[PDB]
Amino acid sequence: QRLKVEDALSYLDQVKLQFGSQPQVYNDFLDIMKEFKSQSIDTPGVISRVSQLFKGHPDLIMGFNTFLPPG
Repeated sequence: QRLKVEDALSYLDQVKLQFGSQPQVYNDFLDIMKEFKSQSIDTPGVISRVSQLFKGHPDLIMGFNTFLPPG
């Protein structure tokens, strides 16, 4: 069902704010996240991809880092 959404749309919103001219960036972030949740990739995979995704903005990087689930 998936209906538990409260602090999930917190970081995503920030990403959409800093990037509104390039819809390819946001769509790319969503795809990567879906791949990780699908057990398709590993932890270092999603972390590395997101890290390179936001090259120049350490804000979004640190945000996703502290947003990572308990491993």
